Amino acid sequence: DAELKIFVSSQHQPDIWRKALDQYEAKTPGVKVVIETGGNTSEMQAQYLNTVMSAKDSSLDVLMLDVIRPAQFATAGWTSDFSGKDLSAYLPTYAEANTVNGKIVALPAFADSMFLYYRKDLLKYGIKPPTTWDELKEASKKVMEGELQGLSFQGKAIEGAVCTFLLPYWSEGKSLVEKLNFDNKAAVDSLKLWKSFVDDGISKKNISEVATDDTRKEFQAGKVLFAVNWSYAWTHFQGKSQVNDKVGVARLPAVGGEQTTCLGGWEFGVSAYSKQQDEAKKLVEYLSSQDVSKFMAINAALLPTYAALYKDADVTKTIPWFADALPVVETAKARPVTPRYNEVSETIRTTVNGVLAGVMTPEDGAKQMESRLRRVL
Repeated sequence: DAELKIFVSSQHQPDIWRKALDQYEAKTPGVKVVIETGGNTSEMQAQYLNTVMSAKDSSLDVLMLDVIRPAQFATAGWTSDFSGKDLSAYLPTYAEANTVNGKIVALPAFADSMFLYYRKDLLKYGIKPPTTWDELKEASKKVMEGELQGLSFQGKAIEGAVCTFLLPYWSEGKSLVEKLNFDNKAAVDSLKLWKSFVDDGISKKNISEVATDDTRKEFQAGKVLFAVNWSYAWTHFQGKSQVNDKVGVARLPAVGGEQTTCLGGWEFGVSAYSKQQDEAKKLVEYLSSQDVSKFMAINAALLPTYAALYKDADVTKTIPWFADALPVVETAKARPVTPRYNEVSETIRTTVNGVLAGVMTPEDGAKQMESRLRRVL
């Protein structure tokens, strides 16, 4: 007999998770689940977990958490581990994303990744989707000379700029955190690459001002040939928008390197202060099961955490473009898994934005980034 309280904020479709929870209660007699959205305002919801975990409040059982937080929350004492848990059935970088001190400390809820959205219509010039940044530059040169921004990416000092820095870093096969493993040449080459788009006229002069939804709105307005963005953008582009039926979805370019993207989306954890550990873990196992991932794809348009569901006929009938998402999500890489992710993110995004704004050079940016990451790690 358990009453389980689960934290799902108002921006994560708690209304659709509620339908999955109703199916769980109908076959799990004696378990009631109640959704806590975190308070009446957006700010209250964003401060909810810090409030009840700092108080060691034992009433919360299950929590949705960002894929960047597993290590921070486990190290803070906020989350329980799932002893002996196998994450091999999920998309491949979930095991790495959720293993902290050799323990599984969260389970996947729904996936996300960056995609290279592109104007399929303009590629008119006989160009196949670019597989390298040099191909993307050549492609942008051909389309722009023929006809409009070549490439929109996030240069504001936000989490998206960390993801931006890491795409060329990962493409060279480098991992920034394994403990800090800083490759100066790869870090300088990443910063120079993003700045080269501005210098070569492929990206606008003020890309340092571009947040995730600025890319989305500008591509949607027909002003962008190539756009880096996440899964939520597609429905905007195909909605009531000036790019209906002119949007392709591809893997992000490589630098002789590898085509990579970022592992995004959200996960579930169990509160370390829950008095109902076993029942809370069983609920998380259900919410992270393939049949629930499938339900959430069909009913909330959330990208599944199992590769097989991108080929499932019921999913692709409901959301055809998920077939085109699969080859991109299979290239995902995990952002640094560290309890000091906040400081690692702040240092990287500050450096990326400062180089793109023209406030510092790539070389001094790598210098500043290595110095600050060494203090944190």
